Amino acid sequence: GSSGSSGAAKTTSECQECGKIFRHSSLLIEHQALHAGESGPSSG
Ligand SMILES: [Zn+2]
Repeated sequence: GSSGSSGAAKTTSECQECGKIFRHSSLLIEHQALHAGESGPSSG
């Protein structure tokens, strides 16, 4: 549960929607697409 929300002590392309770290943005770009559909938990 929201464990280690940092990665490897360095700015990475981690999905803030779920929390999946991706080497290069690209990887995350294709991953995010999967999300496109459901409604995210509006936090504010
Ligand atoms: Zn995601």
